Amino acid sequence: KVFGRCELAAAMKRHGLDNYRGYSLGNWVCAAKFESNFNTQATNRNTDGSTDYGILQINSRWWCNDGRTPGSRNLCNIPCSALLSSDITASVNCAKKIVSDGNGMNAWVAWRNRCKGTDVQAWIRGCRL
Ligand SMILES: O=C(O)c1cc(-n2cc(CO)nn2)cc(C(=O)O)n1
Ligand SMILES: O=C(O)c1cc(-n2cc(CO)nn2)cc(C(=O)O)n1
Ligand SMILES: O=C(O)c1cc(-n2cc(CO)nn2)cc(C(=O)O)n1
Ligand SMILES: O=C(O)c1cc(-n2cc(CO)nn2)cc(C(=O)O)n1
Ligand SMILES: [Cl-]
Ligand SMILES: [Cl-]
Ligand SMILES: [Cl-]
Ligand SMILES: [Cl-]
Ligand SMILES: [Cl-]
Ligand SMILES: [Cl-]
Ligand SMILES: [Eu+3]
Ligand SMILES: [Eu+3]
Ligand code: NA
Ligand code: NA
Repeated sequence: KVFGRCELAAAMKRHGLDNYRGYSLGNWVCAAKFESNFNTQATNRNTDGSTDYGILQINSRWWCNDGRTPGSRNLCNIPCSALLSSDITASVNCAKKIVSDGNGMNAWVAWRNRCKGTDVQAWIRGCRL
């Protein structure tokens, strides 16, 4: 599923990501735009042989099982394919664990380089939330 911007903002808010660990909703929407273009089916392979999955590009090296990242962990205790669903519940619940691990949203490279420090509220401007 390719979400619209406000559609995804509403879903993330309903799932409790607005201000989670102090990160306002616009930070999450910005991160998802540049990680996945709001496409739940996005996948990208990393240099180490892990893969990033879903709207927030969650990595199989640490967070989910894909069966092909030998030596990896599965700290969200989920198959990586759950992160590709049109329902973002699994991606949100796993993201909550990632952003709590000590490094905040720096875990997301696109957030660090394209969202951090910017006017992220612009990403939810005009939405009825
Ligand atoms: O493709 C776009 O740029 C786009 C698409 C949508 N979409 C809205 C929906 C709902 O059915 N799907 N895409 C919203 C926006 C926007 O708020 O700027 N922008
Ligand atoms: O209506 C929109 O949501 C929309 C429209 C355009 N359009 C761009 C052009 C060409 O000038 N026409 N609509 C771009 C975007 C976007 O980049 O999010 N979004
Ligand atoms: O917190 C992370 O997972 C993270 C943070 C950084 N950061 C690097 C800097 C400063 O240059 N800030 N976070 C890089 C990486 C990575 O290569 O996977 N990962
Ligand atoms: O006006 C639009 O169509 C629009 C504007 C932005 N904006 C994104 C930013 C952040 O720099 N400001 N407007 C995003 C989108 C979209 O994601 O579809 N769409
Ligand atoms: Cl929308
Ligand atoms: Cl915001
Ligand atoms: Cl594996
Ligand atoms: Cl393969
Ligand atoms: Cl599994
Ligand atoms: Cl933080
Ligand atoms: Eu648009
Ligand atoms: Eu990292
Ligand atoms: Na906000
Ligand atoms: Na699993």
